[PDB]
Amino acid sequence: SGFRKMAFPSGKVEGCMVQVTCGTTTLNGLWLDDVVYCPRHVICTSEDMLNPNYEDLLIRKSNHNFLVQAGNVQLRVIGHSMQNCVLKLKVDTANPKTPKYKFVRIQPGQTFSVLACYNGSPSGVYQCAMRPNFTIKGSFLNGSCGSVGFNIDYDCVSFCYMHHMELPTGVHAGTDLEGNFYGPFVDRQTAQAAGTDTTITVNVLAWLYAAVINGDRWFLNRFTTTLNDFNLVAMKYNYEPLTQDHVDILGPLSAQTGIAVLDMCASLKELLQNGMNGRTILGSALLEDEFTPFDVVRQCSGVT
Amino acid sequence: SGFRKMAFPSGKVEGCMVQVTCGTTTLNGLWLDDVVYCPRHVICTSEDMLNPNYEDLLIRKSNHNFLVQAGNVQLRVIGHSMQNCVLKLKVDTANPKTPKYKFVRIQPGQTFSVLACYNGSPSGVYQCAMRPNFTIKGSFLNGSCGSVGFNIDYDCVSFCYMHHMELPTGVHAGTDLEGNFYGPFVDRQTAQAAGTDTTITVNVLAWLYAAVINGDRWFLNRFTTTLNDFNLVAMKYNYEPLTQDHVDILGPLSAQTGIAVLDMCASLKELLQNGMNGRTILGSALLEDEFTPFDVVRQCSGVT
Ligand SMILES: Cc1ccncc1NC(=O)C[C@H]1C[C@@H]2C[C@@H]2C1
Ligand SMILES: Cc1ccncc1NC(=O)C[C@H]1C[C@@H]2C[C@@H]2C1
Repeated sequence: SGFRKMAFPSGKVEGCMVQVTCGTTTLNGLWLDDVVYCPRHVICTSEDMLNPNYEDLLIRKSNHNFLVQAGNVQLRVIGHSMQNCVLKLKVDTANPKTPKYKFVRIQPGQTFSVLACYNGSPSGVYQCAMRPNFTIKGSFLNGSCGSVGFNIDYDCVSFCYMHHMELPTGVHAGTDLEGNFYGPFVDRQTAQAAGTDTTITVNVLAWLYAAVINGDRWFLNRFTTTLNDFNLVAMKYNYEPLTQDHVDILGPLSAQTGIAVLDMCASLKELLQNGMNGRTILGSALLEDEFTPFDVVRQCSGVT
Repeated sequence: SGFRKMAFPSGKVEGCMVQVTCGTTTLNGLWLDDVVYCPRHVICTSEDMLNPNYEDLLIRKSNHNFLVQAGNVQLRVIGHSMQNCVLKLKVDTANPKTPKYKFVRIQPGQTFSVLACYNGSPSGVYQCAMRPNFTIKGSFLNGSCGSVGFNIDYDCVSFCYMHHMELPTGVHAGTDLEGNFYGPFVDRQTAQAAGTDTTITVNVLAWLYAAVINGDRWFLNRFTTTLNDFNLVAMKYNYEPLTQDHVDILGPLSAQTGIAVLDMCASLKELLQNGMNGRTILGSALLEDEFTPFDVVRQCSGVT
């Protein structure tokens, strides 16, 4: 009973957080095996950040300029390389707390947990979604760079995000663990505007299924619709187009509740056209889009 | 930038979760030092649960009837006692992962993180608040009993909640770590109705301060009010009465933003009387009450 914005247990990721200092800049690093991963902008000063040439800036840096601290102990840096927008610092010791892990580049609409850190130390954990404009609506202050986004499948941590930037609008930008930014963002102190933040339609539908499962049924109507009819409405309300792929992954939720996917789309259509009328769904007065169909199944079944 | 419903890092609590089985019932236990804490209803069968006499039921249980498993290894039970509604199972081994900890009984309106578990294993972490009717709006399925609520002050874990029940309305009831239930609930399969779930006024004000800090200012008005005037409005909208104590703890937020507490109360008053008019505050279309003034300060400053 009850449905909550739930994050993965953060322990496996806490054991990987370290503090990386280069010159006067301190941010977070992710220590897995004998490698520490961090944003390459750790090598920048405030003047460098305007238009930095990272290859040129990295020439003046040696292994001994990167100070890596795990807890209160210093790690010895025996190598350093730049991969896209991340620096990989080879240390002489494998992290004894290295969990089983993968590096995955997620698609927009996918959710993940963020372990927000400062000075290599965790401050908190929350659940995020890669927005369709490739930004994330996080909670990050100066010093949080290098904090990571992840998912967990039983014992394997899939790292998907590393925090790098705060856009002038207060939304966040970052890379996968190979250093490639999500979206068109560049690691530079230049105004970069975000594109349209559309609603993740499949996630809203998954959350309407979670609501039916947990007792909130007022929004269920006597109507049905078609993919094409629904999508005309979704385009009007800046909702992502729904595909047969999205319908397919909603199948187990559709089967559990006995509510066909297209019927739920018609409920969503009326919710878009008429609003909530001062009512709530799962304690929210708006349509929640940061639960994937997989998150709903996991939470509603108790996967550990 | 950005404000999120953030939970504490869960690692220190994950290292304490174990599985407790008694007869055919399996739930979660909290292993701290050489003691495992769990709900006493682990000794009940489905027939016992209607009107259980726990003292009588515990007479038929010996140390060897309580199966405690931490990971894949079995803990030896050398003692067992009942304290209010929790069982304390003395084991022969201190938990090597025991963090620094305290047991605290929280007041309504206070927030905490829940590490939801099944079979001694973590499934996820979310942020909760002890409602003014002493229930929590969690996300718990059968097998989640024994999951705990906690806060963290640097390295010390303050355990405040242990999950015991799901009321017939889908809201949750439980105890502090001394086994005393929050509210009037009893650990029995009897319909127990909850009282009025009032809104935590001080928390809503703290969240309006978080919104001003993060850029959402549309709700700021040209008005002020008094404690007595505000409270007449708060009573009408089932909001908890605001006291000078609540005003005092909002002081650092009032000082940071330069917005007097009574001015913010007048903004809240107009929000209650006029609604949001289809607008949002920190991505919410309703007034969020599960951030304490302390949570806002912590998040907005980056406390780790
Ligand atoms: C100030 C802050 C708050 C939260 N998250 C991140 C930041 N930092 C930045 O955005 C700095 C950017 C500019 C320079 C190339 C690097 C990234
Ligand atoms: C079924 C479920 C789901 C989520 N959280 C808890 C539960 N379990 C119960 O409520 C059983 C109660 C009755 C018996 C005396 C014990 C507590």
